[PDB]
Amino acid sequence: AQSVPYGVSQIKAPALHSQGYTGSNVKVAVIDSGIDSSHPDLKVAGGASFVPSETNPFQDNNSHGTHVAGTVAALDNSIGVLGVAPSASLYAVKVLGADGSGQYSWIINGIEWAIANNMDVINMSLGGPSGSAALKAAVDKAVASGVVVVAAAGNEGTSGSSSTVGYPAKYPSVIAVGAVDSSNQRASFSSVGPELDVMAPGVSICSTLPGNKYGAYSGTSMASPHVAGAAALILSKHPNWTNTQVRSSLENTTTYLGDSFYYGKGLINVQAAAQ
Ligand SMILES: [Ca+2]
Ligand SMILES: [Ca+2]
Repeated sequence: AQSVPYGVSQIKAPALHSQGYTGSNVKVAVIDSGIDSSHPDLKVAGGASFVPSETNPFQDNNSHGTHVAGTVAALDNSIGVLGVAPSASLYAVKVLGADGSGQYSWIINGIEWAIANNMDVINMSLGGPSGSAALKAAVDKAVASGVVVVAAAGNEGTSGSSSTVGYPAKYPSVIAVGAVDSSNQRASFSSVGPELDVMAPGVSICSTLPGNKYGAYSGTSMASPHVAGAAALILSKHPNWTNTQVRSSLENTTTYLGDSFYYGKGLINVQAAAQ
């Protein structure tokens, strides 16, 4: 029996699935710790690894990558869970090792690979407190080339009156995603700031884990894939839409929750976004 995680229903993806919009032929790159391609509920189309000591991108020694992937595209079948865009062409771009960290050059190299291989959407459930001219250059190049770039806002919470949104989420070209729970309330760990763009479910998110398992995790990392998948559904319905049109639609059809410093434009509604 297959279970639909609350987050998928909360952003109204199932509505599009029933109309036949499930993200087919849309290439999504999960820049992360790799994806367990042997998972029964996932179908990885390709990828690459830029982690010198972990050359197989289809082997996830952390579990973060596979979990994020499950939210983006777990298969619509009779087992496990259901992704936001279950027909999406999932790519494993391994830039984080078994411990969950990665050097910025590995991350950047992964972004470059994604651009060169024409990914339609890039998901980055990662980030740090500092940026680099090289980091900004890679994400800005992606967008100029028509790629939709989504990134977790961070899990720094509030801090006086200043932004805690991390990089690359902080760059204007990158969509920054914070997390809310099932009640649409902001998760205390969610980063805040004028850079926040939109919110998506990010608490107790059930998804795939390596070794044919399932578990729930909480983090803006779990929030991000919901919007990456959202963009993919919009593109399956509107293949001619550019990345800036896909973003404006997601940003302009949100359910307003409080102040934008904390909730950005609000929770995404993929049904309304897809028009
Ligand atoms: Ca499934
Ligand atoms: Ca941004």
